Amino acid sequence: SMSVKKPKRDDSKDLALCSMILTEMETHEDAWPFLLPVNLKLVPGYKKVIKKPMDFSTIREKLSSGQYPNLETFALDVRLVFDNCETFNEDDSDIGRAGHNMRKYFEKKWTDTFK
Repeated sequence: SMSVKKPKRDDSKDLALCSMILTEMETHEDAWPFLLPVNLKLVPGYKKVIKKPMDFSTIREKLSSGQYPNLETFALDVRLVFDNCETFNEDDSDIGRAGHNMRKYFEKKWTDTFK
């Protein structure tokens, strides 16, 4: 509360560390469904169904331009990519499997880096 704070965590490396996680996600062999925004002109249903599209290139641009105020907002966008994937793609499909794989990959890096 006012004048009552937990000891100050060092957040000075967070930006660099999120960048490194994102590079690792970008270079994973199963990243291909997520590298670029879904083409809303060429994929029927996507625009109407997926209310907040997100992809790795969009996260990179937001990260590089100071649009994440803290590491929780960064994690929310990464998770959005995989939540969108699950909404639109059957679990038993190459893309559906890719999204589960990538979500696991991310969550381990996230825990190991920050928990």
